Amino acid sequence: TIKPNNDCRQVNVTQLDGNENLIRDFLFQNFKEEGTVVVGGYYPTEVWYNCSKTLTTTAYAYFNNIHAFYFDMEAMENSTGNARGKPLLFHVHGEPVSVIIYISAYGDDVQHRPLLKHGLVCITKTRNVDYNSFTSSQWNSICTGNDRKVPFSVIPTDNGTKIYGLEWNDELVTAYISGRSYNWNINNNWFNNVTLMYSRSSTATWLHSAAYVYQGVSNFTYYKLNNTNGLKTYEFCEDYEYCTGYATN
Ligand SMILES: *[C@@H]1O[C@H](CO[C@@H]2O[C@@H](C)[C@@H](O)[C@@H](O)[C@@H]2O)[C@@H](O[C@@H]2O[C@H](CO)[C@@H](O)[C@H](O)[C@H]2NC(C)=O)[C@H](O)[C@H]1NC(C)=O
Ligand SMILES: *[C@@H]1O[C@H](CO)[C@@H](O[C@@H]2O[C@H](CO)[C@@H](O)[C@H](O)[C@H]2NC(C)=O)[C@H](O)[C@H]1NC(C)=O
Ligand SMILES: *[C@@H]1O[C@H](CO)[C@@H](O[C@@H]2O[C@H](CO)[C@@H](O)[C@H](O)[C@H]2NC(C)=O)[C@H](O)[C@H]1NC(C)=O
Ligand SMILES: *[C@@H]1O[C@H](CO)[C@@H](O[C@@H]2O[C@H](CO)[C@@H](O)[C@H](O)[C@H]2NC(C)=O)[C@H](O)[C@H]1NC(C)=O
Ligand SMILES: *[C@@H]1O[C@H](CO)[C@@H](O)[C@H](O)[C@H]1NC(C)=O
Ligand SMILES: *[C@@H]1O[C@H](CO)[C@@H](O)[C@H](O)[C@H]1NC(C)=O
Ligand SMILES: *[C@@H]1O[C@H](CO)[C@@H](O)[C@H](O)[C@H]1NC(C)=O
Repeated sequence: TIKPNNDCRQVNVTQLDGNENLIRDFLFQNFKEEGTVVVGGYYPTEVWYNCSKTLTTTAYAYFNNIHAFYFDMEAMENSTGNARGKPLLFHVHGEPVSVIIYISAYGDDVQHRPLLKHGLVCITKTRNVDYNSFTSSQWNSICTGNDRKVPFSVIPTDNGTKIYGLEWNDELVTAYISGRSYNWNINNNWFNNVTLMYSRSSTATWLHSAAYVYQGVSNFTYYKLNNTNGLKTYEFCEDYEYCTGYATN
């Protein structure tokens, strides 16, 4: 879904440290009973992207025509206490309202940042956003003015074993964090693309590293979920005309 670039590579997300059950626990969020069902939606696939760059130059990645965006992180150091995070910024476009999601770095050292709340949501109406000023200034002056600022705490205790994500339609926005989903009723004209900043220089809130893998989802996917005697398994469905009736009946 990305515009082609030389700094982005493909990885198998489940074949990583701590991601043994990253996607299974996401698919089994709603089907908590025993038996077999079929679930359909903009669910993540096996192959994700890991964009990185050796040099310390601000880089970008562009995702075109996507209806969902998911990412996963590594385990934060000293997760039981003063956890030190890793940075990541991405912007979901739209009119008249767009959303900037920023995960700052470091721990209980960033000035005027609430303790153990590494995540920031900036709901904005401004058209052109300067990312250098956003990721190079102090936290108190990052998202100010007439924009809406919502700090939030990513979970350091999960050790990066939970998937983070976002999905948007013309009438609802769903945010998946920890093992929960939160809804937002808003009428905005989404452009269905995301601009991701994955590499920059070290600054007041940014730390040069690569600890995230991301994926944009554009297609509808159907999974067969089978829960037998506590053993939970999922499989891809190929027959589209058969799984649309299996998920509805
Ligand atoms: C790992 O973090 C712990 C806990 O951090 C403390 O509690 C957090 C919730 C937050 O308020 C932090 O700012 C706190 O520091 C650290 O334990 C502290 O260690 C210092 C060492 O000088 C000690 O003075 C404090 O009393 C300790 N606090 C507690 C609550 O026990 C610990 O040092 C960190 N480990 C490493 C290796 O950095
Ligand atoms: C995301 O998609 C939007 C779709 O609106 C793109 O913005 C439009 O780009 C076209 C290019 O021909 C312009 O004609 C429109 O005026 C733009 N609309 C705006 C700016 O509201 C946007 O460029 C895309 N962003 C990407 C690919 O990063
Ligand atoms: C994405 O791929 C990059 C490749 O650059 C990985 O970077 C490696 O990170 C480790 C741990 O810090 C370093 O020791 C290696 O030297 C890096 N590899 C290089 C520079 O080629 C990065 O870990 C990957 N991101 C993940 C798996 O989340
Ligand atoms: C869900 O998984 C279970 C295994 O836990 C499958 O159970 C099999 O059922 C067949 C048909 O009765 C038996 O012959 C096999 O011995 C069972 N397998 C095991 C390992 O016990 C069950 O079929 C699966 N459901 C679907 C729809 O594939
Ligand atoms: C994922 O694993 C499969 C099976 O081994 C392999 O063919 C594929 O290349 C892997 N994808 C990667 C390494 O991006
Ligand atoms: C995360 O790891 C820590 C030790 O590093 C452990 O105490 C904690 O239970 C782990 N959390 C999960 C969800 O596995
Ligand atoms: C997504 O669906 C399109 C048709 O809309 C198809 O051509 C394409 O192969 C699909 N991509 C993936 C990754 O499944």
